[PDB]
Amino acid sequence: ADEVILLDFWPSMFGMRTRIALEEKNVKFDYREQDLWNKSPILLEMNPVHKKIPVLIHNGNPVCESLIQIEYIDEVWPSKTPLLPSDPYQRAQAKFWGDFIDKKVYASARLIWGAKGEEHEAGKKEFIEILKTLESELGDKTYFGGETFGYVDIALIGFYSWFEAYEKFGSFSIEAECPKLIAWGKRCVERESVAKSLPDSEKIIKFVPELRKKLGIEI
Amino acid sequence: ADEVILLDFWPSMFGMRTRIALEEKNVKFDYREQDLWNKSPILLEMNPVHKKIPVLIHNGNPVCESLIQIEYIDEVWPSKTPLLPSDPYQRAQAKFWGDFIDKKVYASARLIWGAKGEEHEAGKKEFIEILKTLESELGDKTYFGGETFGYVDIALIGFYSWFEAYEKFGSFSIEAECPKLIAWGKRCVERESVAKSLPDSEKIIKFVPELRKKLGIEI
Ligand SMILES: N[C@@H](CCC(=O)N[C@@H](CSSC[C@H](NC(=O)CC[C@H](N)C(=O)O)C(=O)NCC(=O)O)C(=O)NCC(=O)O)C(=O)O
Ligand SMILES: N[C@@H](CCC(=O)N[C@@H](CSSC[C@H](NC(=O)CC[C@H](N)C(=O)O)C(=O)NCC(=O)O)C(=O)NCC(=O)O)C(=O)O
Repeated sequence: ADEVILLDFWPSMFGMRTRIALEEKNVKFDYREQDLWNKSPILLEMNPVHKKIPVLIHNGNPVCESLIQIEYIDEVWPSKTPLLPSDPYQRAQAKFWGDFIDKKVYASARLIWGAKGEEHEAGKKEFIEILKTLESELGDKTYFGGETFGYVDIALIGFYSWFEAYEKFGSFSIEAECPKLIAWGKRCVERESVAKSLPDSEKIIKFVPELRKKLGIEI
Repeated sequence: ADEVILLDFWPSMFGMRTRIALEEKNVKFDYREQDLWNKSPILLEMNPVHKKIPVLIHNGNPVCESLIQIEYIDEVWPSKTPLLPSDPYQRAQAKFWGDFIDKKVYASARLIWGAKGEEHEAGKKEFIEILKTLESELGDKTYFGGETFGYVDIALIGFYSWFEAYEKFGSFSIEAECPKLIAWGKRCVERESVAKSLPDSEKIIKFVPELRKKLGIEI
């Protein structure tokens, strides 16, 4: 009777964030796969402004934007170990890195599998620099959240599911460039929340050609 | 001791947010005008990732990104009413609208004063549609924050200082399109925090031609 619905699209690293946050809080939810090429009434009713997934619907009330949903989850299901720190400065730094990930990672990553030529190579270069900036922030910590798996980890880890695809389509190795970020990603995939929520990496690889066709990309 | 330094640029609607938040809290701060064409060592040290103003420096600790700074300010210093609601759902709605403003308003507004031709006319049209969306959200409420002036009001009000400029350089009338949004803006500029923080609309108009030259825009 506390009802939680998640409107989502399986390979979305953004939706993965809200799957993971929910699993971390042990919240039971109803996952509803959406067709973004034939948008459903419920998606169009719940996110009228942007018409995007994920949408988290809690007792009929929609919360849009994946990072906003992580924070809402953290506040509504509070725990001994919070996803966001209570210290205001440390909270602001977590928000900063979430904002950074939203601004930077996807746009460069998309040029790896979804473009060709000069644009593609410039996208690969920028994507690696962005990862190195994140790897420098992580430093020698277990998680971006320090000893605890937190907001920034959740913000980034959905992208990890696509790393095999980025390596394949960009003919390069992320482990060679960012070994510590790889070690971090392996650690996070050992968590139940993450292992449950991320699709298989090969499934993503298999889907890229179909996805390219659906997005009008000819490669 | 408590030291609050704000690295800023006078006509920035992003920096205006942080000025207004600090004034709502009655905080004593040191405002430090920055030359974005000859960036200072402090700006570069305090915002190494983006190298952008505003930067809020609290006892030597920097906080980057204007909306993040409003939230930090709200958590750190007391006021009669908070800038963000304590209800998680309302808080998430406020975040939603702040994110919407950051994603949409500037990119269209920039085409009004900073472009010519088809691009300019399309920018004016999109800017109007964005304002109408915002005006529908506001509805018949006194503030976006309902009865209390808050986060969303602060997120948008800096752009109000530029409306006379947008109408002049776009040869159009926002009041004709969005009268309730104009009423809102007039109401907010009566708040002492806002009146102290916004430049004179005329000072902005007088600056546009210089600003165009500095940005390499020929009009
Ligand atoms: N900030 C929101 C972002 C949520 C979001 O983007 N949701 C979309 C699906 S997540 S898969 C990544 C996405 N891809 C698409 O949107 C595919 C279709 C789109 N037409 C495209 O060409 O990319 C993406 O990030 N794309 C790039 C871009 O946005 O510039 C979604 O629901 N899309 C529906 C749509 O019609 O676009 C959050 O964090 O929640
Ligand atoms: N999200 C941050 C945004 C803070 C930010 O953009 N700060 C810049 C000053 S605010 S004035 C509007 C700004 N204009 C510029 O950046 C001028 C120079 C720029 N090179 C340009 O041509 O636009 C803006 O919004 N520009 C549009 C854009 O950035 O896409 C700032 O410090 N700029 C420094 C710079 O070198 O760019 C927040 O909310 O705080």
